[PDB]
Amino acid sequence: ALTNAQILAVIDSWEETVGQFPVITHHVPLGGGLQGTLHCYEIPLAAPYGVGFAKNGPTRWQYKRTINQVVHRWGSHTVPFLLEPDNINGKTCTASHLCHNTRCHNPLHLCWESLDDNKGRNWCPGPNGGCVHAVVCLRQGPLYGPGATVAGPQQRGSHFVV
Amino acid sequence: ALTNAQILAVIDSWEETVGQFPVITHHVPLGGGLQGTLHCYEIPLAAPYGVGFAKNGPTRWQYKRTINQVVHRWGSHTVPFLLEPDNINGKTCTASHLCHNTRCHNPLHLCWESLDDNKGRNWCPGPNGGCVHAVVCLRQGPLYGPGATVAGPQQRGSHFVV
DNA sequence: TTGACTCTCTTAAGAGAGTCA
DNA sequence: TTGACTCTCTTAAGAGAGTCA
Ligand code: NA
Ligand code: NA
Ligand SMILES: [Zn+2]
Ligand SMILES: [Zn+2]
Ligand SMILES: [Zn+2]
Ligand SMILES: [Zn+2]
Repeated sequence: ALTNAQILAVIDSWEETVGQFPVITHHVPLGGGLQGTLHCYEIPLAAPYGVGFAKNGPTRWQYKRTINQVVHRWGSHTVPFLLEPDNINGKTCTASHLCHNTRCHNPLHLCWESLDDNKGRNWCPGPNGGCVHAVVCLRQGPLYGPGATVAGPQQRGSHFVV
Repeated sequence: ALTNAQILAVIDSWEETVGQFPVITHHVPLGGGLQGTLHCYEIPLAAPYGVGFAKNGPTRWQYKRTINQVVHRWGSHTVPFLLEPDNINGKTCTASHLCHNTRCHNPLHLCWESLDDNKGRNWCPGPNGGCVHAVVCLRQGPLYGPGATVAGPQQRGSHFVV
């Protein structure tokens, strides 16, 4: 198995490569009607992506390194967290985009949490709109708002009470 | 079936049957430290479920009626909304449990909205904690809270900015 | 050892349809 | 006609692994 020193070297090589990804400035809602700026380090749309990187799905990538003749491969956003626990409360930890930008690999835009916690950030009001996440959101979730409900609760007769 | 009269008759028979489901009182967080009470009309755990109802998955059911000598069948929570548009902004409309209780078939606890709006209610602070849903939530979402994030955003070197 | 492709799987909110009796 | 089972699919946040040169 890899030593913790070998893992750190993988993280370091990953950071050096992602650091050369195009850095894109995005203006984003923070909640409370305020706007902020995030700087995303975006993997390219098509090959080549960068040393060690390959696309396994439309918006999925993996990072691969060969150490002492053994090929090791990780989800491309999981590498910052290789020295962290991989589960919590019986749930698998997942890479969670605080910037909600899947191509971004900026580790300052990622956290490591259950898939439920991950998903829920899509609807968060944001760091200036009432976010209660202990690891605070960087922006208002893209799906926050009143929604677009087509039909509300209703009955034709009188069989029901709320 | 095809005619509006036939659809109204389906809705009316569905309501009469669901109206005979056991009524279970559930005390629920509303947000803001307040508590409320909902009356869920719960489909039984095992057969028989009620006239027209059958279980197609651990927590999935369907409602079936014979009209024009043919069998018509729907997801068991979709029946209240058979006269509504079945899509919005090009997204499929789905039955959304405001009570977050899958066995409940109380139409006063259901709305009809995109799967994204549906999911997002799991994290809503609730009607007394800041819900902004235009069709208002009945309770705080079961997954609302600080989360259990294992690791936050971090870098080893100096390649990244937020 | 490396790049650029290929394939299927997980989760938890939701669906459609077939086989029998 | 009605009941009680069986199966796979959709979505959008996420994953693991094989083949070839
Ligand atoms: Na996410
Ligand atoms: Na729901
Ligand atoms: Zn980013
Ligand atoms: Zn948040
Ligand atoms: Zn209910
Ligand atoms: Zn709400």
